[PDB]
Amino acid sequence: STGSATTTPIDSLDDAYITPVQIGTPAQTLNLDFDTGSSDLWVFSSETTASEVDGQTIYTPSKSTTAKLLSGATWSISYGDGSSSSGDVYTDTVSVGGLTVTGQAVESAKKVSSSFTEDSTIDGLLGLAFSTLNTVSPTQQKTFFDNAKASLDSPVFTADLGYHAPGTYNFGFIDTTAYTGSITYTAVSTKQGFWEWTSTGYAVGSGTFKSTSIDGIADTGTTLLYLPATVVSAYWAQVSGAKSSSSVGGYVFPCSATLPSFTFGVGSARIVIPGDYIDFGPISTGSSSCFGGIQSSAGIGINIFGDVALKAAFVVFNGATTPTLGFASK
Repeated sequence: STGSATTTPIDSLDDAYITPVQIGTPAQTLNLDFDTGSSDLWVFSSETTASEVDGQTIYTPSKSTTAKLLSGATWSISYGDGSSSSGDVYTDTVSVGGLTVTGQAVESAKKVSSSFTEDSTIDGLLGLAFSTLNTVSPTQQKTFFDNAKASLDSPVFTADLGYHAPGTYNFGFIDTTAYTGSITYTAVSTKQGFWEWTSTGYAVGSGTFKSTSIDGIADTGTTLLYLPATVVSAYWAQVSGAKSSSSVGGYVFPCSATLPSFTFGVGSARIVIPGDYIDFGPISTGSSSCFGGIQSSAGIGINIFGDVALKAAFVVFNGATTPTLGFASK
């Protein structure tokens, strides 16, 4: 089997991407944030605290003929940005882009933190990291991908995120028309439950490539590119007037600037992030200070190749017995 679904930016800044997901019978379509940095499929639901729902589409398991309470199971998750959610668990039929899994754990939110409530466009998350991170207790549950894997033509999914435009998540096949040149594959460590890999270095604008190992995670659920402070300082030093602002919470730059590109290494290959991808616009409406899309990972504890980096590439998440990551230009 295979599946193919379009993923769409939630706003003009590509803060996140939503992908329609069919849950239950008859289908209830929710727009989920596919997140390769976590491993829970959770949804706004008929059980969600009413005051914590503000425009989201909800899953109502009582209206699904295939829903079954997973008795005794609870979940609770906290994300790197400080947001969180928790609740109980049903199993139900879940389909993404024509690919159907029966018996998928669908985690129903009883509580969500304010950042979720305030984002009316995201109806939940679909985790695509390794199932060892799944938070369901006392019986850990598998991700949608893990459940689908054995039925897929090839044990892979791909992320092809657009810049200010829709893109695609494919399951079970590599669309050889969706990228240019070759795909370069690189080793993954699953020791922390993430798609963790080592970049071979970086360049700023037209500058020389610095060969240096940068361990980080491929994370579709994180907006920005978080790298070591040395790397990030070298980037922003090439933008006149750019500075790190403790008050704002990172590097800002004059909105009048033209941003240089940023290149990262994948083995001997190079992925170029255009400067425009690094612009996240005014810090507040009408401000001439703009927020940078490359930020320091210091105090996160991990480097994160988020959407800013991934949307510059066609990315293969290879879930074969020995997992790997592939990157191509597009």
